[PDB]
Amino acid sequence: SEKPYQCDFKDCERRFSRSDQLKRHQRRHTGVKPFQCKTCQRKFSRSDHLKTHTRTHTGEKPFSCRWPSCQKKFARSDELVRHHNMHQ
DNA sequence: AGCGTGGGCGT
DNA sequence: TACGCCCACGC
Ligand SMILES: [Zn+2]
Ligand SMILES: [Zn+2]
Ligand SMILES: [Zn+2]
Repeated sequence: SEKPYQCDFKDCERRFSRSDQLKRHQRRHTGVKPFQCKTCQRKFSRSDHLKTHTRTHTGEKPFSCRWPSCQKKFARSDELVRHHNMHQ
């Protein structure tokens, strides 16, 4: 695995396989937040994170617990992972 | 718990 | 370039 896209910001040595991945990373250095919620006007570094953020406004929870008799559901897959882990 | 926000990665 | 995921830490 070769990673030709290197970060040159001070004290950073991160490198990446893709240019969009590098550019995404560099936003953590610059504080740039190109993506704005049209509901609450909060701004975000990443479009995918804006997308899941917007679910906060609708209560959309596409990830349902599969445990018998459990009615819990979640906005994000990782919430469901943590929840299923908890059921054990 | 709910979700911000890095990491990774596919298409 | 765009769109979209899963992983998983931390508050
Ligand atoms: Zn960097
Ligand atoms: Zn919002
Ligand atoms: Zn459950």
